[PDB]
Amino acid sequence: AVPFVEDWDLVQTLGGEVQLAVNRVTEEAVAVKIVDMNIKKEICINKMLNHENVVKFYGHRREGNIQYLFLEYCSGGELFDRIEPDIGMPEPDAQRFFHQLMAGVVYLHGIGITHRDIKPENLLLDERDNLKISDFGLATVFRYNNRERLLNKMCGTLPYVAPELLKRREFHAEPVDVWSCGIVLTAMLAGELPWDQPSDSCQEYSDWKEKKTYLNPWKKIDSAPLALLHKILVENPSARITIPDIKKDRWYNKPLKKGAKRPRVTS
Ligand SMILES: N#Cc1cnc(NC(=O)Nc2cc(-c3ccccc3)[nH]n2)cn1
Repeated sequence: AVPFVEDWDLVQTLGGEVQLAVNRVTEEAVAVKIVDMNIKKEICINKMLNHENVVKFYGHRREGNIQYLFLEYCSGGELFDRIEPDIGMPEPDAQRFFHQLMAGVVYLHGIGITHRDIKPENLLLDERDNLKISDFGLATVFRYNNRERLLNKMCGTLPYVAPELLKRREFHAEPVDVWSCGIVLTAMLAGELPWDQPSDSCQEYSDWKEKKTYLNPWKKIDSAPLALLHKILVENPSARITIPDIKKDRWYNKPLKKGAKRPRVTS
């Protein structure tokens, strides 16, 4: 209808490659994922998605052997850059980001999708610091026609992967995403990852199973969120807390965080 409304200028590299695109007419900002030929499954999964804590998918264009993915631009950047090394962030900010992460994950599991690579690099923030789950490149459908299929593929990032992925041939999808959410929560509250990987050979992982919480990173975390981490970072995935029970947790429901300060005057 309106000329040049389909034209986007690529103005900067955000993170294949991810570039910030600005509309020539409306000045609307979107993120364009350029993939030089996993991607067929990524587009298919992105077409199913519609939630306030999941990166929006606007559409895709194919120019020969190159795939263009038009995705939500999040001006707040990555959650990763809000974590101060060896410190973390204020507990009320981490609680709010954790609430929004749980809302995103509940939505994905509800439509039978597992992300499989939850980590602060894949959690983006909008202009109002709302968390958005990003990159469905490793995501897969674990429930179809109300039938659950057990996973067996090695996917993810070692410091965030659940121990069953390294020890068992097959495993349920949902406890794997719950575990990575617990590692994200640890990182937000301590500014450090507890272990290189969740194996008996890793001293830090053995110390946690022996409840040595007087050591780092656990010593930096208050007893209320630490009690929640004791229920998430459980080696047996069948005994691990589920998201309905995380929503009933005492720290999860603890009042800590004030709303965004809103302009006010006196007298
Ligand atoms: N896969 C994927 C993906 C990657 N990025 C997306 N959106 C986005 O806005 N990414 C982004 C934005 C920034 C950024 C960096 C510094 C300052 C402000 C924003 N980094 N990365 C959307 N989907």
